Amino acid sequence: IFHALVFSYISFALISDKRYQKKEPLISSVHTKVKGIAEVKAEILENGMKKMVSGVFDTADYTFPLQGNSFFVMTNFIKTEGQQQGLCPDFPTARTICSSDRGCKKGRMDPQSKGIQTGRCVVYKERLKTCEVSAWCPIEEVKDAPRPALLNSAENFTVLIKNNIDFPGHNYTTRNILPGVNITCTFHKTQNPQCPIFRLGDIFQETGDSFSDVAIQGGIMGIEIYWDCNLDGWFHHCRPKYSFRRLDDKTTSESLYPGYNFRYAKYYKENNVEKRTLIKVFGIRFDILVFGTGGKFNVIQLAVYIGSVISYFGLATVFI
Amino acid sequence: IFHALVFSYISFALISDKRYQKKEPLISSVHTKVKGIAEVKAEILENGMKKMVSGVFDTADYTFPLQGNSFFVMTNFIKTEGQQQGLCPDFPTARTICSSDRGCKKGRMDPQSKGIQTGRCVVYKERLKTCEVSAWCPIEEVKDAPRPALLNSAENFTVLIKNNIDFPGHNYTTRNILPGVNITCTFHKTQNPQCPIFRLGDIFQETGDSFSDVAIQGGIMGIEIYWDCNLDGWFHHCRPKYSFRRLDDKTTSESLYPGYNFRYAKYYKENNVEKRTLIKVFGIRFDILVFGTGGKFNVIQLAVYIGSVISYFGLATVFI
Amino acid sequence: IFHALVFSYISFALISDKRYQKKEPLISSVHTKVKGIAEVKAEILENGMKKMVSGVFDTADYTFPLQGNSFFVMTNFIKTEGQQQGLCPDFPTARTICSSDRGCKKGRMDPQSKGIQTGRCVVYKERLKTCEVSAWCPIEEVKDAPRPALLNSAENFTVLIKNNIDFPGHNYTTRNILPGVNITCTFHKTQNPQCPIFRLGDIFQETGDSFSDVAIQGGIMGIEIYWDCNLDGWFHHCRPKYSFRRLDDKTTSESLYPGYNFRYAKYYKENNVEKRTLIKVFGIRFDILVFGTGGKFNVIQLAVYIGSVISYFGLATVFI
Ligand SMILES: *[C@@H]1O[C@H](CO)[C@@H](O[C@@H]2O[C@H](CO)[C@@H](O)[C@H](O)[C@H]2NC(C)=O)[C@H](O)[C@H]1NC(C)=O
Ligand SMILES: *[C@@H]1O[C@H](CO)[C@@H](O[C@@H]2O[C@H](CO)[C@@H](O)[C@H](O)[C@H]2NC(C)=O)[C@H](O)[C@H]1NC(C)=O
Ligand SMILES: *[C@@H]1O[C@H](CO)[C@@H](O[C@@H]2O[C@H](CO)[C@@H](O)[C@H](O)[C@H]2NC(C)=O)[C@H](O)[C@H]1NC(C)=O
Ligand SMILES: C[C@@H](N/C(=N/c1cccc2ncccc12)NC#N)c1ccccc1
Ligand SMILES: C[C@@H](N/C(=N/c1cccc2ncccc12)NC#N)c1ccccc1
Ligand SMILES: C[C@@H](N/C(=N/c1cccc2ncccc12)NC#N)c1ccccc1
Ligand SMILES: *[C@@H]1O[C@H](CO)[C@@H](O)[C@H](O)[C@H]1NC(C)=O
Ligand SMILES: *[C@@H]1O[C@H](CO)[C@@H](O)[C@H](O)[C@H]1NC(C)=O
Ligand SMILES: *[C@@H]1O[C@H](CO)[C@@H](O)[C@H](O)[C@H]1NC(C)=O
Ligand SMILES: *[C@@H]1O[C@H](CO)[C@@H](O)[C@H](O)[C@H]1NC(C)=O
Ligand SMILES: *[C@@H]1O[C@H](CO)[C@@H](O)[C@H](O)[C@H]1NC(C)=O
Ligand SMILES: *[C@@H]1O[C@H](CO)[C@@H](O)[C@H](O)[C@H]1NC(C)=O
Repeated sequence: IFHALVFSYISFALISDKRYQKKEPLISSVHTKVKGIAEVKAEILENGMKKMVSGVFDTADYTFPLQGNSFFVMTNFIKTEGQQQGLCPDFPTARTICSSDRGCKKGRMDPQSKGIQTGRCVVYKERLKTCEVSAWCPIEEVKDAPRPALLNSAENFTVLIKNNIDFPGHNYTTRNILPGVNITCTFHKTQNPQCPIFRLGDIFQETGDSFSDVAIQGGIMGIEIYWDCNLDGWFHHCRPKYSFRRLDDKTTSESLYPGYNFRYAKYYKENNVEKRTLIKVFGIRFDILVFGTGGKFNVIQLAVYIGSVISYFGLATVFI
Repeated sequence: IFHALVFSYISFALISDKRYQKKEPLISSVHTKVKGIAEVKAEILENGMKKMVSGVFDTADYTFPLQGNSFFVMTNFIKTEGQQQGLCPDFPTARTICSSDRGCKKGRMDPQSKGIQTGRCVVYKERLKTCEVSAWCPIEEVKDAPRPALLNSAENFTVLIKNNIDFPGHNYTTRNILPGVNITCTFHKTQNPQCPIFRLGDIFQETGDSFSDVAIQGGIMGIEIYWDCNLDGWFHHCRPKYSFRRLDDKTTSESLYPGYNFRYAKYYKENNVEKRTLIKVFGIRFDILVFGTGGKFNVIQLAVYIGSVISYFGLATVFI
Repeated sequence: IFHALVFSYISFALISDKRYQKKEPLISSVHTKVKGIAEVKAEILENGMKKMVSGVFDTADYTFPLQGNSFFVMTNFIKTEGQQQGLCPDFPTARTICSSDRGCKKGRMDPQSKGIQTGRCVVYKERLKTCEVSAWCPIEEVKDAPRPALLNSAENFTVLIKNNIDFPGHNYTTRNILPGVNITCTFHKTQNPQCPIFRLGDIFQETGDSFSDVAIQGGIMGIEIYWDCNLDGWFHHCRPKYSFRRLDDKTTSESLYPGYNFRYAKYYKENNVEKRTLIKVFGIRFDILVFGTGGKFNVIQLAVYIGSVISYFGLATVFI
C-alpha cells in the first residue's frame, strides 16, 4: 500500500524534476538596435559662468554597438574643452589647497588628482591657492553632474534585442524572435511578454528604480533572458522569460565611485598645438544575461534514476 | 545469463557515457589577429551625383580589437560628410512627405527619422516637400548599400584565433595552439582541421552562405570551438573542434533591421563650426563561441553509478 | 561492523561532496574603475632621427571602459603621424627589397605588407630599393617597441573591481563588496584577500612574470574570481577567491604575433588633404573570469543519493 505510494511519489519526482531528460547548457549570441533621439536645451555652469547646452543627439551621439552582451546609453555629460599638455594649478579640493610651497612636493601623485605635481603652490582664483601640476590643462572641474540629466529623454528610447541560442549536444538552434510575429509592439509584463521591443523607462519601472535618478549619475541595469527548454515531443516548450534586475550597487559613496561614468577623450590640433577635449560621460549600461537549460530524454539517465529508485524499493520493503 | 549481459551493458553505459569521470565546465579566453588589406575603386551616387570612392583599407581602417569574444570586419559603407547641428528638411520617405504645414507637428519624433520636427512643411528638391526637422544637417540619405560591397575583398582576409582554456577544479590549463606547430597553414575541414588560421570566405563556404551577399548589408557569423577533454591516463584527448554557424536571422524585412550595420560618428570643427561625419557601417561580426567539458575519474561518481547499478542487479534478479 | 563503517564512509562522501545540495551555475557582471597616471619622458628614434617623447597620460589617454568582462591598459606605443593615401616605397624588409622592376608585380599583397604593390621598384633610402605600394603613406616602420616601455609606471596603476553575482534558480543575489567595508586597502594574498583594490605590479608578481617585460610588447593577463557558495543555514559561506593567471602564450615568435598590440587610427584633415595617424598600441589586457557554483539542499538529490547508497547496502551485505 504505502510502497506503491512511495513509487508513485518517486515517479512524480521523476516527471517534475525531468530526470528522464538530459540537461545541456545554452549557447547565446545577442544583437541589439537602439532607436530614439533626444533634444537637449539646458543651462550648465562652467567655471562659474552660466552657459547654454543645446544640441540634438541621435544614435551615433549617445551609443555604440554592443560588445560582450552589453550596450550603453549615455544620459548625462560634463564637457571640458581645450585641454593641452602643460602646467596648471589643480582644481580646489580639500586635498589640493596649499598654504605655501612646502605643501606641494614635486612628483607627487594623488588618486583624485589627474596630474603630477611640480612642487609649487600657486593661485587658482583670487587668493585661493592650489598645488601646481603637470597634466592636461586646465584640469576638469570637481563638479556634480547636471541636476536634470541632459539626456533625460533616454527613458523613452527603445532597445530591440535579437537573441540566438544553440544546444550543440542536442543539435538544436532557435532564435528569440519567431518568424511571422508582429514586431510593432512594446514589451509588457502581461500584455506582450514575448515582444522583444523594450522601453528603458519600462525596464526601470519593473525593477522599481526611477530612471531619472539613475540617469543623473549613471548606473548598470541588467536584462535577464531565461530559457526553460523541453525537447521530447510528448511535451514541448522553449521560449524566453524576460526579467529585469538593477546590477549596480547603489552605494552613493564618494570613495567607491558610484554610478556609471567614464572619461572619454577627443584629440585634435589647434594653432599648431596638440589639444584634447575631455568628456565625462554618465549613462546606463545594460547587460544582457542569457541563461538556459535544455533537456532531452536520455536512456542512461532514466536507467540511473530507476537504479536509485529500485534500491529505495527493496530497502523500503525492509523498513516496513 | 541475461543478468551478466545486463551488467556488461550497464558497464558499457558507464564507459561510453564516462560516468566514472567528473565533468567540469571550461574556461575560455580568446585573442584574434586579423591580417589582410583591401583596395577600393567604386562609383557611388551621392544626392543624385555620381562619385568615385577610391582608397586603400588596412587593419586599422576596417576593424578594431576584439571585445567579448567577438570581432568585427567592415565590408560596406555609406559615408555622409559635413553634418552640423541645424534645421533641414527630412529626407523624402512615405512617412516624411508633407502636403502643407498641417502635416508637420512641432516636436514630433519618428522611429525612422533622425530629427525632431519644427512643425513646418518645406521643399527638399523641386516641388517635393518634406517636414522640416532639427538635427544633424543634412539628413543621411535613405539609400541602399552599394550593390557590390566596397570591401568585397573581405572574404580573402585571414583571422588568427588563439584560445586559452582552463579547468580550475582539475587545475589543468591548455591553449588552442600546441607548441612547435607549423603555423603557416589555412584551415580546412579535412586537410588542416587543427590549423587556427581561418579565411572568411572559407568560413562562409562551410556554412553555405555566399560571402558577398552577406557583405553587402552585413551579418553575424559564429565560430564555434568544441573541447571534448578526457583526463585519465588510460585514455586522453583534449583538442578543439572548429565548426561554423551563421548567427544572424536573415529576415530581410525593413521592420526588423536586417543584416549588421551601425552609425559611426567622426566629429571635427570647420570654419569655427562644430561638424560631424556620419558613416553607416556594414560588416560581418564574428562571435567566437567556446564550450567544453572536462572529465576526470571521481571515486564518488563511480561509486554512485555502482550504487544505481547494483539495485538494478537485485531488482533484475527479482524480475526473472 | 564493516557495514556500518561503509555507511559512515558513504555519508562522509555525502557531506564532503555536498550531494544533499543542488548545484547551480553562477551569473556574473563586472564593473572596473582604473585609477592612476603616468608621466612619459623618453627618447625614441623615428626614421633614424632621435626624438623626445614627453607627455602626461591619464585615464582617458591609456584605457577605455571594460567590455566583455575585460579591460585594457596601454603600456607602450609607436606613433606614426601624417599618413595620407598615396604611393610610397614599402619599408625595407627581407621580403620588400627589390633589385629591379621584375621583383615587383602590380596588385601583389603580402601578409606583412600594408599596401598593394604597383609593380615598380623604387628607392627608399640611398641606393636601397623597395617595391612601390599604394596605401597610407608613408608606411609605418618595421621597428621594435621602445626598450623601456614608455608607460613603465603602469604597474603602479590601481584597478577597482566590483562583481555582482546571481543564482536565478535559488533566487539569491550578492555582490563582490560587502556593505560597510574599509575600501581603502591594497589587495594582498594574506593581508587583504577580500580587498577588491588591485595593483597591476602585485598581480604580475603573484603569477611570477615581470611587469616590465610584458609591458614592452604587451600581454594578456587574467584575473580569476572563484565563488564557492553554500546556501543551507547549518553552514554558510559565499565569498570570492581571487587568483591570477597569465593568459598569453609567451611564444616570442615573429610568425605568431607575440604579445598584445593593435593598430589604432586617428583620422584628420590637413591642408585640404585626408590624413591619418597610425598608433601601434602595446598594452596588457586583463580578462576578469568569474566562475561559481551554488549549492542548496534539494530533497530529490538527497533521496537519489540515498537510492544509490541503499543498493550498496544490500549488495554490500551480499558481498560479506
Ligand atoms: C517620453 O515621451 C512622452 C510622450 O511622448 C512624454 O510625455 C509627454 O510630454 C509632453 C511634453 O514633453 C506632454 O505634452 C504630454 O502630455 C506628455 N504625455 C504623456 C503621456 O506623458 C514624456 O515627457 C517623455 N519623457 C521624457 C523623460 O522626456
Ligand atoms: C581573393 O583572392 C583571389 C586570389 O588572390 C582572387 O582570385 C583571383 O582574382 C584575380 C583578379 O582579381 C584573377 O586574375 C585570378 O585569376 C583569380 N584567381 C583565383 C584563383 O580566383 C579573388 O578574386 C579574391 N576575392 C575577392 C572577393 O576579391
Ligand atoms: C611605483 O611607485 C613607487 C613609489 O611611488 C616607485 O618607487 C620609488 O621610486 C622613486 C623614484 O621614481 C624613488 O625615489 C623611491 O625611493 C622608490 N620607492 C620605492 C619603495 O621603490 C616605483 O619606481 C614606481 N614604479 C615604476 C615602474 O615607476
Ligand atoms: C561617440 C561619443 N558621442 C558623442 N556625442 C556628442 C555629440 C555632440 C555633442 C556632445 N557633447 C557632449 C558629449 C557628447 C556629445 N561625442 C564624442 N566624442 C560617445 C557616445 C556614447 C558613449 C561615449 C561616447
Ligand atoms: C576606425 C573606423 N574606420 C574607418 N575606416 C576608413 C578609412 C578611410 C576612409 C573610410 N571611409 C568610409 C568608412 C571608413 C573609412 N573610418 C572612421 N572613422 C572603423 C573601423 C571598423 C569599424 C567601424 C569603424
Ligand atoms: C584613446 C586612445 N589614447 C590615446 N592616448 C594618447 C594621448 C596623447 C598622446 C599619445 N601618443 C601615443 C599614443 C597615445 C597617446 N591616443 C589616441 N588616439 C587609446 C587609449 C587606450 C587604448 C587605445 C587607444
Ligand atoms: C542537426 O540536425 C539537422 C536536421 O536535419 C541536420 O541537417 C544537421 O546535419 C544536424 N547537425 C549535425 C552536426 O549533425
Ligand atoms: C500589430 O498589433 C497592433 C496592435 O497593438 C495592430 O494595431 C497592428 O496592426 C499589428 N500589425 C500587423 C502587421 O498586424
Ligand atoms: C596545478 O598543478 C601544478 C602541477 O605541478 C602545480 O604546480 C600547481 O601548484 C597546481 N595549482 C594549484 C592551485 O594547486
Ligand atoms: C608548413 O607546411 C607547408 C606545407 O603546406 C610547407 O611548405 C612548409 O615548409 C611548412 N613549414 C615548416 C616551417 O616546416
Ligand atoms: C526572491 O526572494 C525575495 C526575498 O523576499 C523576494 O522578495 C523575491 O520576490 C524573490 N524573487 C522571486 C522571483 O520570487
Ligand atoms: C582602513 O584601514 C587602514 C589600515 O590599513 C586604516 O589606517 C584606515 O583608517 C581604515 N579606514 C577606516 C575608514 O577605518
